[PDB]
Amino acid sequence: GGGYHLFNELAHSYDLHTPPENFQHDHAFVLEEARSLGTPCRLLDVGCGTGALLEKARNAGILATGIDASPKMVELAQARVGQEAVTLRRMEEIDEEGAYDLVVSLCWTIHYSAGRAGLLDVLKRIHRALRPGGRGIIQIAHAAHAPKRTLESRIPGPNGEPDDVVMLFRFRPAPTEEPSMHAEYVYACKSLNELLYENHLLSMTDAHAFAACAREAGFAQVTVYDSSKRAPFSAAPNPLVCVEKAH
Ligand SMILES: Nc1ncnc2c1ncn2[C@@H]1O[C@H](CSCC[C@H](N)C(=O)O)[C@@H](O)[C@H]1O
Repeated sequence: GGGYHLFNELAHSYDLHTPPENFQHDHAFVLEEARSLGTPCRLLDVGCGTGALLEKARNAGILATGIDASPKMVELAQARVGQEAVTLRRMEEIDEEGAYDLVVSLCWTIHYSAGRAGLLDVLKRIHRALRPGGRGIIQIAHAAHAPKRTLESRIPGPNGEPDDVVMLFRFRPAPTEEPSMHAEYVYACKSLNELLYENHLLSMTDAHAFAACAREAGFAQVTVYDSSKRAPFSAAPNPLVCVEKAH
């Protein structure tokens, strides 16, 4: 999961190519949910990347900690929020028992689980890691709503060279038994003579299939929002799944 080059050599570049509004709205949603859980709030960010959300959460008074399977992400996150709040650790290793009030997994981290069996294992570990009444926020990929185009992002190079850096990206459902998606990334920095291609296999990229899996993992309540706006799921390619553990 954390071994893909996108999250290692290109970890900092991953951040630069993520639209700012995407970060601001989803992070605000998380902080809103933390408030609705009371004070203090113990939060685990599963796949925290460079730790932007952990910073916002900790600045808001949340007892936020994170895990990521990428060594380069952990290093970047620890530089932002210190060493004790971030751990190199796979979501498949989660073994806490009731330690958190809110578990968050944004930006499709959960689909790096190995198939449905892997997803169910991780969701059950997340379920066990939450207190009774605790909640989870999982951002998923609904592959059937993926853009039907190869997308492109251009940004200036290390010394301001215009369009020196390009990413092309393609998301398509795979013809598999279980709903899954091939997420293809191409990275190029022309001035530095860098060219990377990489094909991420993402498992259970279907909002209805994911919700049913969340139920099977033990969550009493499961809600799918179209976005941080909290509208009902309709056409979003990256809806938000909110789950609650029974009392
Ligand atoms: N099995 C796994 N366990 C923990 N983290 C994983 C993982 N597989 C992939 N990841 C991590 O999940 C991230 C997916 S992209 C991260 C962006 C996301 N918006 C965020 O919260 O930061 C990467 O940092 C990658 O290293």
